[PDB]
Formats: sequence, C-alpha cells, structure tokens
Amino acid sequence: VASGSGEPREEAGALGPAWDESQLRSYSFPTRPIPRLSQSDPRAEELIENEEPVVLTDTNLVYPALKWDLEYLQENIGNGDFSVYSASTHKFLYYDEKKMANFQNFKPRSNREEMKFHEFVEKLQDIQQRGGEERLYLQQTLNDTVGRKIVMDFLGFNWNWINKQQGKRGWGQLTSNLLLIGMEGNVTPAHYEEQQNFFAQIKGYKRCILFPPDQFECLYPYPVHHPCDRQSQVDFDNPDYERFPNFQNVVGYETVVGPGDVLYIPMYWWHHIESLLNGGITITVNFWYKGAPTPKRIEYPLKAHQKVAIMRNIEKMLGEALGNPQEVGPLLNTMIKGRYN
Amino acid sequence: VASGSGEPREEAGALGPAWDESQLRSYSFPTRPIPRLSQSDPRAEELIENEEPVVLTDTNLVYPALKWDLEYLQENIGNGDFSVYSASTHKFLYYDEKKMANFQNFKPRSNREEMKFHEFVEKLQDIQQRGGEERLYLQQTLNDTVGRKIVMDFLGFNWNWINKQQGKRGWGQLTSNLLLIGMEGNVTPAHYEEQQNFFAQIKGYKRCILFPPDQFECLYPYPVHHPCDRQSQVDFDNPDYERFPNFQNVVGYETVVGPGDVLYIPMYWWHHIESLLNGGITITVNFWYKGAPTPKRIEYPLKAHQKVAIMRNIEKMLGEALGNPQEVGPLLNTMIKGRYN
Ligand SMILES: O=C(O)CCC(=O)C(=O)O
Ligand SMILES: O=C(O)CCC(=O)C(=O)O
Ligand SMILES: [Fe+2]
Ligand SMILES: [Fe+2]
Repeated sequence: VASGSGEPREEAGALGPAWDESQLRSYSFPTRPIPRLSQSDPRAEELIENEEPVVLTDTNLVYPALKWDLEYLQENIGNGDFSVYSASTHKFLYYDEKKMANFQNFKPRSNREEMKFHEFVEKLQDIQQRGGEERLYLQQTLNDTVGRKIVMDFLGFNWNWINKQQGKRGWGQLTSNLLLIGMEGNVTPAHYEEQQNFFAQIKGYKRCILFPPDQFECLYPYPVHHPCDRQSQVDFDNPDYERFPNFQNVVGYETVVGPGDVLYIPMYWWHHIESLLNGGITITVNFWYKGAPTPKRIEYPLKAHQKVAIMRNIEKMLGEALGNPQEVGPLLNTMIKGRYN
Repeated sequence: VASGSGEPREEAGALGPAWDESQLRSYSFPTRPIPRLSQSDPRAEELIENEEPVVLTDTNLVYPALKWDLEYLQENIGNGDFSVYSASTHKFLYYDEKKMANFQNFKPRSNREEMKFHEFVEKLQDIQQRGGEERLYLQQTLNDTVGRKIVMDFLGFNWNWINKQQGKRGWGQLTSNLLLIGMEGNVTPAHYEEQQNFFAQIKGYKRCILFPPDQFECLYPYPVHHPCDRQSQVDFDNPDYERFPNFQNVVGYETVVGPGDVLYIPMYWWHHIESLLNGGITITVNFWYKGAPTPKRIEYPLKAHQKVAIMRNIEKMLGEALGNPQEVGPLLNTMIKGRYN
C-alpha cells in the first residue's frame, strides 16, 4: 500500500505497457497511488470537493490537443515569443525574477530564453543531432497571438465540463493556461501553488508525486522573499537529513499521467513532476483557477492550507515592517529562541 | 567602568554612608552606573530626550511625600482597598490574571490579597513580631478614595516640572501612579513596560538595574499570552545558561535610589528592582505615561523598541488567527526550522 503508481497500464489494441518502472526515478520516501477514476464517478467529485487529488481518465478536457506534436505546433502556433527554460541537470529550479533584487547571493542554474517556436524545435534538434547533455523546457502561457488552428483546438477543449467544475467549487476566474513541453527526464522539483489546477496531459508520460499541505514541516520551502519561494529546499536526489530531518517522514501520493488524463492538483498541494526517462517529449496544458473566497467568516479548526497562508502573511508583513526581507530571519529567531522552542 | 552604583553616597550632616555594598545582592553580569544629575543639567534633558535612563536628584517631584511612613499613611490614606502581594521567596513574580485563563499549567507563587491599609501594617506587624520568613509587597494605584491629607500631599507634587516633561516629550496622558511599599530584600525581577516611567523614591533605598531594549535576546521574555508577559524567564539568582545562553552576554545600567531621587525608566527598558537588604521598608511612587505617538510615518533603521513592538504584534495576531495562544509556538517553529535558522 506503499504501491506507487501501480502496475503500469495496458494500451488499447494490445500495444503493451505504456511505460515501465525503470522509467521512474527512485527516491527515499514511500508513496501511495492517486486514484484514477471516471469523471462521472461520484467518488471523483468527492475528492475534488474535499480538495484531494484525483486523476480523471475521461474528461475530454483537451481532446483536440491530443494530435499536437512538434510538427503540428510549429506549423500552427504563430510567431509569438515562447519562454524556454534551460538547464545542465535534470532539475529545473524556477526563479521569480521580481524577487531576485533582494537576494544577490543568488545565481541561476536555469535561464529563461525568449525565442520563436521554430527556434525551440531547432535548439531541440541541434542537441539530439549531437548527443548533448543539455536540456530545455518550454513553458509559456497560451494567449491571443496563437495561430487560427490552435485557437480552434483551444475552443474545442471541454469548457462545459471544466466551467461546471469552476461553478460547483465556487472557484474564482481562470488565471492562465500554461503550455509545457519537456524533454524526457526533466524534473520540476517539489513546489506548491496557491491556485487550483487541472493538469491536462497531452503527449507522453509524466510521473506526478503530490504531498498534502500538512507536510509543510517535512518539505522546507524557501523563505517567502527568496526567488524560489514555494519550492522545497530539499534535493530529492540527495536529501540533506541534517538540515532537513523531517524529510525522513515525508509520505507522497503518486501517479503517472498520459494522453487524456487530467490530474486535479489542489491548491497548496506540493507537487513534483517528472517526464519519464526515455519516454520522449511530453506535452501538457494546465488550467489554473483562483480559488474560492475565504469564508466570511473563519471556522475552526483551521485547515493546513490556512496555516500555510498564515505563515506566508507573517513572513510578508515582517518583510515590510522591517524595511528589508533580509532581516526577517534574525527577527523570527530572536522571537523564538528560549521563548517558544 | 563595570563600576555599578559607585561608592555609596554620604548623607548630609556627616550621617555616614546611606548604605553599603553588603546590602546589594550579587549577580552574574556586569553593570555600569546610571548618571545622577541635576534636573537643570542639560545632560539630563539629553538623556530623557534620547530615552536613556537618568537619576534626577533635585526635582522635588514628590517633596510632600518624603514625610510619609507607615504611621502617617495608616492615619491618613483612608479606608479603600489595597492590593498586597505575598511571597515565600524574595522574588515577586507578577501574574496577569486576565491571561491565566489560557495557561492552566500555571500556579502562583505570589497571591494578590485585598485588604485595608491597617491590615497591611498589621500583617506586616505579626511577621516581624514573630520572625517569620514570609514577605509582602503593597502595590496599589493612588485614586480618589484617599484621605484629605494624602490628597494635599499629592497635589503638592511637582506637576509643573513633570507636566513640562510630558509636554517636551510629546507623551500621552498620565495613566497611573502606583504606590509601592516593600519589605527589605524584596525583588521585582526583570521586566519591561510599554509606558514611560518617572520612578520617584520616597522612603528607603532601592537598587535599580536596567537593560536596554536591544538586550531582548539576552533576557528571554515569556510568551506574550503567558501570564508573565514582559517579564524575563531568567532566574537572576540561578541562571540557566543551557536554556538562556545569551544571558551570559547581558550588560546592565545600575543605580541606587533614595528619598528624593527620581529615576527615569524609559519605555521598553528592562528593569530589575530590589529594596536593599536590612535597609528597612521602602516606599516609592511611580508615574506612568503613555508614550509619544508612533510617527506617521516610519523612518528606518528601526529602533530596538520598535522591533520589540513588532514581535509582540506578530505573537498577538498569530494568537488570534490560530484561535488559540497555545498553537503560537508550534507554528513559529514550523515557520523557522530549516527555513530561517
Ligand atoms: O509539468 C511540470 O513540470 C510543471 C507543472 C506544474 O508545476 C504545474 O502545472 O503547476
Ligand atoms: O518597585 C518595584 O519593585 C517595581 C517598580 C516597577 O516595576 C515600575 O515602577 O515599573
Ligand atoms: Fe506547479
Ligand atoms: Fe516596572
């Protein structure tokens, strides 16, 4: 019951296992599977209602994007600019650029490079043609600049289903759809979002490991003013148990998504996302929504995400009040040592 | 220059030393003297302006109370009720009774007993008449119930001088005058107030050891929701250097006040106050004032007292937001461990 993603699934038409376990990276912690359910299944509505993750196998959320692949996209996506992240390791740590002002003892290991889609397909082409070690990850918000066919594709997504979802959950407005295109083996390490997320897998296979918000103590997010806010400081490949002792208690929910699957990633759930090894390129489109309004007014006992939201707001104000985010830590220490520990 | 209170002072009319060093308790930390100045001395106005302590030797702030002693007071103070604190040790730790609700794993070592002045003089009389170990400390806000002569005494205090002080400093309104009557050897252990304080010594001799607000890290105040809020957790007689390691770095300002001296105790300065051993009873009246309005608006770098005020407000809100003061500590810990330490 520390199973993981379970035995792989059998493709339709006897096409053999979609993937196998040697495509999965190995970690220090155990996992239990996220349930794969039909969208008509009351249990799946239960999970989303309760803000627990679920993999919906038949939404058709992005049915028209299933034909997408690089040739189609290059052909049809337009000449807009695309954010492409670079890296020498498999782990793409994200940096918030606005936050980089107030941390100088920071340098990147992943640079954003703006480029046209064909330049991406191309940069992508040079690297394989020469066996390079390097890696790229395109991640760009879909918007109005995109070509006529992609727009027809987009309009054909299952808005009726996801709008009913937005409605039933009291969510706010859709903030963005991000288009993600990755190389095999790319990892987006563990982090959380403040939005609700339907994560709609289009091409290839991604393993998604989620941790609930009550595992905050085991995952050690960066300081809120740090550029890696909301990301774990823990290197999942080489965990430093002396700095991060509660990582030894972390327990995850795990699944592998393929073409057609939608993974509900609930607000504040940590997620770690890796494109299978030797699985080829992956494509995904996500759907971020604001999140229902905080109830006027509060009921106890608070949920884990609400305690998180509180920690963030304390860090933020202290940032403002002290005039400088760098003084947040010494102040907090002074506040607890010999007082609350 | 770790001098302390200096060589004792010589009473007028060759009456020999007012007190001597064997009347002073001994502690683990060093001290430098607080300056004793005349009220007309520009340097004394400098210190108060800068919120540094100073002992003013000639204010006449409470000239008419200098004749006070127990017989006079019993005779003249009326039949109102007087708060009298009790104790088996020399250290009178104060408890805030409103706060006792939310800490049950608390019992007192100092009970407030309401009683008439003559009952105090009397309880006081039984104990000496029989050589008891016990101790009392009367501490009661002067108010309208007091007898005609005490009121004449009070009206004769030097309002012209202290009102000019209130005015020059932009202080708010006088909140209370507390009347303190102690037995020789009584200690009010280290704590801070949020008000400004002119501490006006009337009978006997008190040693006052002050620490500036920037020594917060060395003095380990109780949690703000604890009943001993604003008091040091450190036992000055037996300091626990394992829980309170920064106590080994504490440095104090020290003085001995006698009849006629006024000690300015600035807002947020820690003070520890002991009535000299074998010095007899002490009498003091203080004058608490609100404190100038926080500037609209803030200028950096912040002063130590302002960082303190911030720590308090964080603890308070977290108290409110979590629904329970008991959860403040675990939350703060979760926030810093592996994150800010
Ligand atoms: O696919 C990825 O690697 C990133 C996905 C993600 O973090 C998200 O959709 O919130
Ligand atoms: O005289 C004492 O022991 C207490 C005085 C004091 O703490 C004050 O006036 O703020
Ligand atoms: Fe994410
Ligand atoms: Fe005090």
